[PDB]
Amino acid sequence: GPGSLPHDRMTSQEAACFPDIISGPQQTQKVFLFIRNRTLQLWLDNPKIQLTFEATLQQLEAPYNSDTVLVHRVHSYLERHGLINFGIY
Repeated sequence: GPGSLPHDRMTSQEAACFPDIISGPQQTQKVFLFIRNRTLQLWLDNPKIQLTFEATLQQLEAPYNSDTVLVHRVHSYLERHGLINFGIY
């Protein structure tokens, strides 16, 4: 339901892949959440073509585009778990 993937809280599936983030300072949790939310919004605005890591990074404003390792992790997590890029190859 509405609680499953809220904009303002990390989930347990995310916790398994980001234990360092969910355990850590709140402001870095907010960075994670912004990246996740924007990546999903980019995908769902155009779910008929592949959303790549590079395209995501180019569409994130500063300062979110600065931590390229974190953006890559979020994008990889979302794609590997099927939340982006289903059916578009």
